[PDB]
Amino acid sequence: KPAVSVLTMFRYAGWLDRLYMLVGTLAAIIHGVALPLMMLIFGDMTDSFASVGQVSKQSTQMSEADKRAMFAKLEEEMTTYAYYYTGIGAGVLIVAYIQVSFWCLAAGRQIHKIRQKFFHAIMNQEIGWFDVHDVGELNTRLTDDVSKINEGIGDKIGMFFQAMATFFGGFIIGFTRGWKLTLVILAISPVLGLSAGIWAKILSSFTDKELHAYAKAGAVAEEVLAAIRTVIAFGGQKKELERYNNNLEEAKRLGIKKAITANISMGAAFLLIYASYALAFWYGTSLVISKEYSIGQVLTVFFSVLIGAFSVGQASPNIEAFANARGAAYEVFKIIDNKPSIDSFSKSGHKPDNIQGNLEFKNIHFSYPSRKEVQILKGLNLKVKSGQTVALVGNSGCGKSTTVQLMQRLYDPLDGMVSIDGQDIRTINVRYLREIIGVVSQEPVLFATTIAENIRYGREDVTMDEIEKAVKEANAYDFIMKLPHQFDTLVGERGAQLSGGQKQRIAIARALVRNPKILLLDEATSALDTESEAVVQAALDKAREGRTTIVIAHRLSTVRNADVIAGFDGGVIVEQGNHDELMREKGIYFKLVMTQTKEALDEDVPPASFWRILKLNSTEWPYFVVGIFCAIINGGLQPAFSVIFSKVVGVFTNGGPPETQRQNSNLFSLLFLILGIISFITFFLQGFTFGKAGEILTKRLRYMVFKSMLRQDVSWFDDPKNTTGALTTRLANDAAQVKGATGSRLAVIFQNIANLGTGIIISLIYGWQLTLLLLAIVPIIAIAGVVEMKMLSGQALKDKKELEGSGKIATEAIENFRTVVSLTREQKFETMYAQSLQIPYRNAMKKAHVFGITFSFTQAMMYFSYAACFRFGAYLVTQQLMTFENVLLVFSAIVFGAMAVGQVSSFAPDYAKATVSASHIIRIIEKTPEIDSYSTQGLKPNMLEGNVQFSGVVFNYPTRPSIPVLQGLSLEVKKGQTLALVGSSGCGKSTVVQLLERFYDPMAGSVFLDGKEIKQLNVQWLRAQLGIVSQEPILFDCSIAENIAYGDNSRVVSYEEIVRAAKEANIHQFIDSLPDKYNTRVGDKGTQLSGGQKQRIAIARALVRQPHILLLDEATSALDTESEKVVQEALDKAREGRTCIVIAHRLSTIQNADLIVVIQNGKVKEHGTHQQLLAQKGIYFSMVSVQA
Ligand SMILES: CC(C)[C@H]1NC(=O)c2c[se]c(n2)[C@@H](C(C)C)NC(=O)c2c[se]c(n2)[C@@H](C(C)C)NC(=O)c2c[se]c1n2
Repeated sequence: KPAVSVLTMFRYAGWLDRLYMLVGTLAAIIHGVALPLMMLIFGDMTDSFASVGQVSKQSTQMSEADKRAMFAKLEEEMTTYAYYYTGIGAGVLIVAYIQVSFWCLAAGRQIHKIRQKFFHAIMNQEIGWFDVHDVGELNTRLTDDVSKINEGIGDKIGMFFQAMATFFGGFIIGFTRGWKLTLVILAISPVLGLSAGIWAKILSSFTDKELHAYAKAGAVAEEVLAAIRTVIAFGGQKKELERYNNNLEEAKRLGIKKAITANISMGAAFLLIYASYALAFWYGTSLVISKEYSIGQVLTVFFSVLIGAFSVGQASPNIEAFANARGAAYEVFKIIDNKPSIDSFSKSGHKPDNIQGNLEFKNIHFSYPSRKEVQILKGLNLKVKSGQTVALVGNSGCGKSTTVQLMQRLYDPLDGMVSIDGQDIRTINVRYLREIIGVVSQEPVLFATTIAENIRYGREDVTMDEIEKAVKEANAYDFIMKLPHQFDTLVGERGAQLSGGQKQRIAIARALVRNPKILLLDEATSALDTESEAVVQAALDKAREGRTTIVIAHRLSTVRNADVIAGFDGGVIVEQGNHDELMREKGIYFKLVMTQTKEALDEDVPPASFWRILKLNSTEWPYFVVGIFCAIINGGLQPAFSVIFSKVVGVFTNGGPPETQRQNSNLFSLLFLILGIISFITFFLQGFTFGKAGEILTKRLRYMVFKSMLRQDVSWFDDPKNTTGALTTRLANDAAQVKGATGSRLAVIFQNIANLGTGIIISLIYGWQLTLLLLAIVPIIAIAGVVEMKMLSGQALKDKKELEGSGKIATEAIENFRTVVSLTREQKFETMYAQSLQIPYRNAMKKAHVFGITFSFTQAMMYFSYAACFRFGAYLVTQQLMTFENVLLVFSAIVFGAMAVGQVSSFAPDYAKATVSASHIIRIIEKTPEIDSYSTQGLKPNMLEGNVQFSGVVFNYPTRPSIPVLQGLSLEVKKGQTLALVGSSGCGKSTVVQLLERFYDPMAGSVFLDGKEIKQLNVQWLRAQLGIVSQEPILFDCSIAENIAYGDNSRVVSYEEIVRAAKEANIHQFIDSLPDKYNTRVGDKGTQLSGGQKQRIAIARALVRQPHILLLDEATSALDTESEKVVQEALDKAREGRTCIVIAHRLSTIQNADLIVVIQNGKVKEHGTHQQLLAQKGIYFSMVSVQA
């Protein structure tokens, strides 16, 4: 993974930028050391109560002389301590504000220049750059990687400096207040980073082991869902459900262990930090009895050091974000500092005023940049006279268009030069070159705007009248005037789709507006019907007037009208001259003449479900029974801590017998380690309870889910929201993550309710007014912590949604770069981009201010809470209300308990994502279809007749109830006789075949099989005797024997049936010939096969079940040569003794059908045999008159 040097990355910072960064950092530093200072002052705070405990404990000394020496003293000390606390907080809001605000600000101002110059840089690149690069990922880079470099030069490093300042502040205050104790805790430190480092490796080892564990089930997942039509059709749903399941109980069982080890990692962590508490206090409290360190000093150094330690942990992601931001900056700066071979942005060449129009190509050697290994043009020589129209032909290779591509100077020749007049094409400016060179591509292209605007892109300073005149010059003024909104009619990608002819003509106009003296036409008529081709070529011929025109077309019809015809054989131009010369010399030209004669949309729709998801995991009560109790223990573990902590310093603040200062000390210290042991117990237990639970739940769930998917109708997979990828992804992620809402959430809610629950009881007994103040302050800060992540993500989305206005412009400007570059106007697109950017950049100032005041609002009262609680608490302890130890206890319980619930909320997966990803699962499983293939109901007679009779039956697709497909068409087919379907196109060609297979339910009307209605029969048994062959047959990545045997399920197929079904489909010859026999895998993972052979296998497939009904629907549209003959020959011998329904567009193998049905609109307007309908001179006579 690459990265830019740090200095190079802030290259686009300036005066004010460097200023903002420096001031910001300076604020970050002082914000950082604020917390350790708060710790020192905390120690200096406890050291004062320590003196008022011991005196008032032992016996009695002075009743009237204590209120003056103690009560009046502590008020006088807390009146200054309050100033210290509140002071530091009041400063903190300011310094935090400057920090976040300024960093965010400067960052934004840099990014703004970065994205723009990135866009400009992409545009500056020549097409040779676009050839070797993927425009798809480049387009995404402009949004994702610039956003990625935005994060990591802003708030993140502000919080990095703050974090490091908290580190050094903590260690400095530590060493300044305490020498020994700091070295103690730091001596404990290297066993934590050694532990967090090995346990991270263990969890990451099984994590990458899961990816390629379940992938063996995802393979048979995507394979099924992709081939689903043939699956339901061949009813292999059972064998496929099983085949899927057999790869589940080997991939998540691997995950059980990982869940376990993860929990053990967390447990070990708590064990070791609790151990550090035990040891640290065991040393410090024994250090205060020898009256070396005070009690408050122990706290000062312990807190400051621990805080400075965790500061790095909270500095780690902030420096990681800076890191990978440099990695992104590498790609972007690369493009910006890159000046291409052709610029193409500033004039450096001449601008001829003649301007003539004489073309010349002298000794052109050129090969494409993508493949330097294959040379294209070798000594290309070709001159073109003024106004003379020259055509290119020969069917050599890309060379043709390459010449055209060389002409607008897209590429530059390897050897030789392309000269216009007496000057080379490189000795002239490139902008001006392409302004005087028009071009019409093989595929037209229009930008999402108005026709008028699409024209403007050819020339900006054109009046409406000029636009009109130009439109007329392209024979486009007719249909455009017919458009509803005239010239303001929308076009392009989204809105008002046009025909290829119209779209192309508009482009002819666009080019014509430039008034070029040279006109290039690369397959302009190509990919167009014979009717539009007339008008298009008509405009073109009138556009070749007064202009020097080179033209390449696949159709030699419009070629003979040129002045010079040039032929291409290999890399050189061999035959050149008039039409008659090339006809007379019988060249390549003559030979050709004779040879040619959804992510958001998904998550939005489901409502629900409040805690019903748990009912899914409910199948295993015990794991949860142990889990909940364990969770309550691990939860009550935290309140215990804050109690025992308050008891450590309590015995050194409330005095008492000095002889009992040690006896107590060592008790509590050791007890902490005890509190550690049980903490490693709970997590070891939890990882066996919930950990297993959600995993079993996962496996099981997927099974159910997958089964559910196979139950659905075919109408559900046609639904635009359910694709094989989205379904397999739904299966791979949301099915696993459901566990989040089951065990883990119970664990969290119980650890929380135990912690804050029991903890609030304790703090309520040890304090009335103080606890009531704390249960007031803490929730208020907690609400702020929510609002913090509300206005953060909230205005994070608002910024992106106003950034799509740019994203569109960029995207359109990139995917059609090769187009715009020929119309120049790249700078016009840049200007559009900036005009789109000017609005969210203006909202970056207010943005920074907002992040500022929000962050500072949260951060400010985080110290004011200390100030309030300790002031009020001091007010308590000083007066008759007791005591200090109780103040510290209440504080610790409620506050650090409240932080504890934060950590517990952060552990488990996100409940929101869990629930929404669960709802899809519960809806998918509980989804009852119209057509059920699992039902064990149905007739199943003894009659092997098979008569198909559609009566009435009007149908329309559920996906799109617009222009119904079947308007109640009717027909009938008897046994043996085969039907034929003829029409303009599909619908309802395929629809009928699909209805017999029962893929849909017609709104009104019925379809009868034999004497019974279809809906009365068994769904599966109906498809048990229905054979089906689509246009593009698919096989399974298993094997051939299984593929053939896949036709008939719920039975042992064996060698006999397969060889018998192979020999009659005429595929047996191809099997022994290619090593080895039947064991081969198809396809893509094994030996590839041509469509012919694969389809033959697909026939031998449908033939195994001995179907009395074959459904043939546009079987072979892509089969050529003598491969289509043997296929249909193999078909003909299996069409006897079976009812068949054939659909073809060939119209040459329908002449021998028994019945031929001409379906038009939504009904049958012609029926009978071939010659019968032929003598009818209806629509069948006009449809068969195109066979010449
Ligand atoms: C250190 C920071 C990560 C962070 N710790 C936690 O957010 C946390 C989440 Se569970 C937990 N801590 C447990 C647990 C670690 C045993 N410890 C306590 O409940 C506890 C009772 Se007294 C006390 N801490 C003192 C300390 C210094 C004795 N801590 C602080 O003044 C302090 C200010 Se921020 C912060 N700590």
